[PDB]
Amino acid sequence: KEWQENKSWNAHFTEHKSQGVVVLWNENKQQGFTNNLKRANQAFLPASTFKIPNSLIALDLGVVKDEHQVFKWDGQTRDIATWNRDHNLITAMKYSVVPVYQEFARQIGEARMSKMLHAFDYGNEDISGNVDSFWLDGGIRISATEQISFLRKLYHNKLHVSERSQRIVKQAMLTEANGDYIIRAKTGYDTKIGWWVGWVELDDNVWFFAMNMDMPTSDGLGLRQAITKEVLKQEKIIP
Amino acid sequence: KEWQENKSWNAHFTEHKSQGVVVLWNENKQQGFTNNLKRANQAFLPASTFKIPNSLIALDLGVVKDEHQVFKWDGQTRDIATWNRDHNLITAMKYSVVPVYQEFARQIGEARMSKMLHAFDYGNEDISGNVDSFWLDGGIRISATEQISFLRKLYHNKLHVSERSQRIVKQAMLTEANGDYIIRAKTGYDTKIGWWVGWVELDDNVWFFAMNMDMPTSDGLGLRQAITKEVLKQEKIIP
Ligand SMILES: *C(=O)N1C[C@H](NOS(=O)(=O)O)CC[C@H]1C(=O)NOCCN
Ligand SMILES: *C(=O)N1C[C@H](NOS(=O)(=O)O)CC[C@H]1C(=O)NOCCN
Ligand SMILES: [Cl-]
Ligand SMILES: [Cl-]
Ligand SMILES: [Cl-]
Repeated sequence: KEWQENKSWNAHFTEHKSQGVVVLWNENKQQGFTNNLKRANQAFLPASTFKIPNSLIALDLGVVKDEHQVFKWDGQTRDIATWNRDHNLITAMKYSVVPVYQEFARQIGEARMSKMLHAFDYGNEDISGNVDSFWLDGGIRISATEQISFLRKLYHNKLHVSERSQRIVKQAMLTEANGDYIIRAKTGYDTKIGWWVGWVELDDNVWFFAMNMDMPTSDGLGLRQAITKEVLKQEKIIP
Repeated sequence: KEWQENKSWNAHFTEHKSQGVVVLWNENKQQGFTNNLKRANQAFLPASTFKIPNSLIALDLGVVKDEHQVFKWDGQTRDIATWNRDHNLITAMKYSVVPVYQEFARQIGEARMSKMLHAFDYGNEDISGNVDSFWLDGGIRISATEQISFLRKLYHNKLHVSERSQRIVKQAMLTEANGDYIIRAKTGYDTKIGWWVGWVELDDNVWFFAMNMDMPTSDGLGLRQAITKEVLKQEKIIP
């Protein structure tokens, strides 16, 4: 009753010839829902979804002074045009500019990064690999339910960082807002798995979500949000 | 070249046999634009846009502890259905719930309300009339350009309240968010005059805006955003 399985959601993966898990948390009702209880606990590389805790650490250690501080383009031309320009934290999260956050990581350092993830209870708290790439190709792993447990602490300012830090990152996670709802979320792609994790704010409740799916090619990345919104629409969380 | 008149925007008021003013401020270029220099500097009752400074003062004085504190419906049935329910700061601003804010004002009190509005350099800084209604039927007045100045201070956290108070109110002002822009803004109506004030966040710039227009009946209230958005589209600030 605290966790329920709804296999009817699998049709949202089936219709797109894909496979994955959607995990929802109803905060008011303290209830979880997923299409696959097993895969909901499978831990994967966080990839770009690691920008949430990475932002928190860089803000709270003073590696990032605020959301307007500019991090200049390094002049290296990269495959994603939006990366080859100056960014602040907000645009850095919106375009998921990895090189910005790799520099963040180097400045944090191994010891403090590892110490902070333990304080966050984040995933398997393993940073083996390059200090500036372990969340792309090192030891760190996190499941969808783990993502939800981390996002809920952030929502309630219960992470061991300043309230200011936590508010700035939730500001930067802002994806969508209209008269019906607000989504604060972050996507990720590790070359094999696609992530979308965040929450949907409503007038009188909040719905946490975390999804991942098999992503053999970059062409289907749009599906991360499509399949999630189909689920939220089936559950009358969004119109 | 600080302020410039663009009378073409009058076509957007003319198109709806209406009259009023749009004022824009290009933050990067420190340059302002309006269709009506005279009306840009004319002072009106702020009405519900006063929820912005009221929220700031309520938070900073501790009348409001955070954005989730609930203010229960007093049971008085009022003409706007969304008012007859419990609200927190986010929903009270979203639904422009005056009784919530009149209670704020009553708890703030005349002496502190006056001192804070003076600290904010807000309008004519005159709170003559009922402490819980002076912004609707009292002696307080503010111009569109004065609105811009106030909002620019809030954006830059330069008001004489805490950084946290300013951040919470900008969160409460969140009106729209998509991949192209964010609008944080507040509407208002005093039964003769309609207001829309706020700003449009872009990747690399912010456009402040304050508009008002003659509002003989409530039926044209959506023109506040419609006419503003026509201007922003014309200036290519939004698609
Ligand atoms: C993080 O997951 N990133 C950065 C960027 N984010 O795109 S998103 O999936 O829309 O958030 C692109 C994908 C990924 C990478 O850094 N890419 O390197 C390996 C994954 N393709
Ligand atoms: C403030 O301007 N208000 C409160 C409420 N907000 O609607 S909005 O204009 O869409 O922000 C209704 C309109 C207005 C009134 O209070 N209306 O009566 C005027 C005297 N209170
Ligand atoms: Cl990253
Ligand atoms: Cl926000
Ligand atoms: Cl009000």
